[PDB]
Amino acid sequence: GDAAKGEKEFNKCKTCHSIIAPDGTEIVKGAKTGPNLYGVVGRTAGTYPEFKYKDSIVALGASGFAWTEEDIATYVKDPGAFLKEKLDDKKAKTEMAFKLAKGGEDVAAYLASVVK
Ligand code: HEM
Repeated sequence: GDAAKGEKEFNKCKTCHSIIAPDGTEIVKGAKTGPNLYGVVGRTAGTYPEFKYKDSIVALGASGFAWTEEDIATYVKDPGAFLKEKLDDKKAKTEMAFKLAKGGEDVAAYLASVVK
């Protein structure tokens, strides 16, 4: 997708998320009520240290799942529907209460390029 446009679309994510490199460099200074999204491409779902996730997203990483750009793009359009489908569980719940109407792919490409 497009990284430069996804950078501008991350203005919907920064209200709960930041993007902080391991030495502390703040690539995006945002909030702290969602987890750090630096290196989230390729990382096991629900394992970022010192963050209390809801149980479904943890069970999703406990089965082997690591995020990809394409899964980020779909999850961000409707996080609770994503979780219900992958876990095959109607009761799957999510704490991320925000659905991105368009721009999933671009934000996803922007998150992969930020470590690079
Ligand atoms: C399009 C913008 C956003 C993107 C790209 C995004 C991306 C993500 C991703 C990729 C995860 C899973 C992280 C992991 O497994 O470590 C996540 C989790 C989460 N996000 Fe977002 N997020 C966005 C907007 C938001 C907003 C606006 C909020 C708050 C209103 C939010 C709150 C959270 C929370 C609380 C979690 C943990 C989910 C859980 O425990 O169920 N996110 N987000």
